[PDB]
Amino acid sequence: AASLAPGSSRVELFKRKNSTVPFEESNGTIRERVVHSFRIPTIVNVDGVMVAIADARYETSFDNSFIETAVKYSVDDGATWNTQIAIKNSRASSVSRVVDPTVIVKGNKLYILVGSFNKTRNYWTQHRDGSDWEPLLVVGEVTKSAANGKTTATISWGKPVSLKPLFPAEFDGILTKEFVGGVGAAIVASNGNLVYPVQIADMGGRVFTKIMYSEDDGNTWKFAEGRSKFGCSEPAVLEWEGKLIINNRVDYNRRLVYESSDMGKTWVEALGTLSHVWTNSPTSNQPDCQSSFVAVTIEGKRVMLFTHPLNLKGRWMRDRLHLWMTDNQRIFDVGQISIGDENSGYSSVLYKDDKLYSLHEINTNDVYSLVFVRLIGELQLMKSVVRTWKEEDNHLASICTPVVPAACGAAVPTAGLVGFLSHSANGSVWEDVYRCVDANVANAERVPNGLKFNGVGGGAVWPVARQGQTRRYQFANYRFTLVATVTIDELPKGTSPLLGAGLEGPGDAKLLGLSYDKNRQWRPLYGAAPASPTGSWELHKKYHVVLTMADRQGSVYVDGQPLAGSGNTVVRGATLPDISHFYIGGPRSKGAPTDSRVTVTNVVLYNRRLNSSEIRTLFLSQDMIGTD
Repeated sequence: AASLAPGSSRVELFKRKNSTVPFEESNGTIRERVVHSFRIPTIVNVDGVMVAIADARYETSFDNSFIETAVKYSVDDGATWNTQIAIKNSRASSVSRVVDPTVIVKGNKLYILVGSFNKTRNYWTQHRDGSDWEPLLVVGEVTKSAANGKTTATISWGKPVSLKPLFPAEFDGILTKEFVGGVGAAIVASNGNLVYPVQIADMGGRVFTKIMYSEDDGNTWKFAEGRSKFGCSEPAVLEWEGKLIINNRVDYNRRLVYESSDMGKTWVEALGTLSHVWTNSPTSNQPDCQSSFVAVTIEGKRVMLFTHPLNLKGRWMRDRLHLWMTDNQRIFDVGQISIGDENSGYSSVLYKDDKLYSLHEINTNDVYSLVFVRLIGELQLMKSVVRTWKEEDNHLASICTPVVPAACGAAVPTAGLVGFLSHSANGSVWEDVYRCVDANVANAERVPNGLKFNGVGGGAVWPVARQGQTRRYQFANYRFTLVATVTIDELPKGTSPLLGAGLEGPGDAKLLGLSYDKNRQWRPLYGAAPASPTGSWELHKKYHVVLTMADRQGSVYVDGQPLAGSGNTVVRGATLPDISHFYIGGPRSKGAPTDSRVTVTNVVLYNRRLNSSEIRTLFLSQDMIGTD
């Protein structure tokens, strides 16, 4: 998709300088007050009622202006809305405010956490101290009933409650100052635990993330021990296969993502899955932006939805808002869910009653409306690819392999399976069997399950970092397993590459690789180390080949058995390498002319090191895993 998928559309639900909200005077009276901007959208579903939550920024769009939490709800799928003002500010100054609503749904309830300010004019993290501030919790109770054939719903907003006396004065010996929810929608954990991602600003003004979670339903709260690197802000959270996944906003760099198996107590970065995949702009050096992050079950499959402005225009413009789906392996772009080049911003997404929606910002001359969008196109597009994965997976999980001599032996494992170049191959493109990352081929000709490479400047360029702004195979730099079948057609002139991972920047350096020489021998390249000859292939014989990288250690495989110098290092120092792509054959443009005569079929890719028992299996099954 280039822009908002046809069959999908929107209305301005919170119109700048237009939509009054019921403002409540000091003395209880209610007055329809105009609102300059509305910002910070969050749309969730409570018991069949759609709840939309935003900052009502009365006077100006400035983060530090007169604000209160506004709520619009609907029992007819956004067909009509009720408008409330859910959280009042302290009314202490011209600038008193309640900001940054963060949301947890549980049954008929809403838990909203907002920072609360009295007098300060500047950004909260720059505050001399945390004296102006209070973190308020407020519980929204939704009641459903029915009139004369109409469904009616109302919503009590409870009294706010400062969480302040539970803010530890120091974190591991770092004096805390103030904290706020991470903005947008949060989650209920598996054990029915209330789980906020918070953002914490220390006395020094530096910024980092955490998990605040309650066991007893908002009642009391505890801060989990684990945290992020500084520079993380506006974190979003979703529970996934045991762990929490914390997707952070990171100003002027890429989006760090952490996994926590132990309910926040200790965090590890999702190097081999999602971390660093998303950033703030093409150049990664512009301010970031908020992102929604939630678990939905599409077609029966458990997946993850992410929203984020490509923000080309740079700085705080946040144009081109995209939607993404991932099942923690394949990351799929579902195109753009805003209109034209327009300036979007903060966003939220909702899949309820098998319809798909987003609430999100549109800004024009720093004036802000929330658009309400029906993504009916985006959804079928989604439901489609789910099936591909669903069935492409189920297809390989019910296949019969030869009883390893020690009716079927071992399963062909799909746990971690990411990429697949099999049959479907087109003009200059080896099509992804999972539809996420494509390949760009030269000098090819089709065979059952592959492509035969014949000519000058010809080979498959399966981009990894060379994907641009969104680095979907980033994970590779920490661990991966690349697989391929090969028939070798003609003896090389001297040496000519085949299967491996190329790096970025100067020259033409490689992480890991297996070239081949004119003596019928194997050329395992292990980083910049000399690839000394070994083994003996033969022209036109079918050959399985496996590349595993984990913990910087690498091995090459020719038919189950590893190659000379297996157990080598491929990167030095604590630095993560910058794998450009993967190479099938000999593609190039800078410098040397590669001319490779191989037939390469059924190329796999996992986000981890496949094991002894798995490598042995896949090796014996390479005709039972193809497609037509």
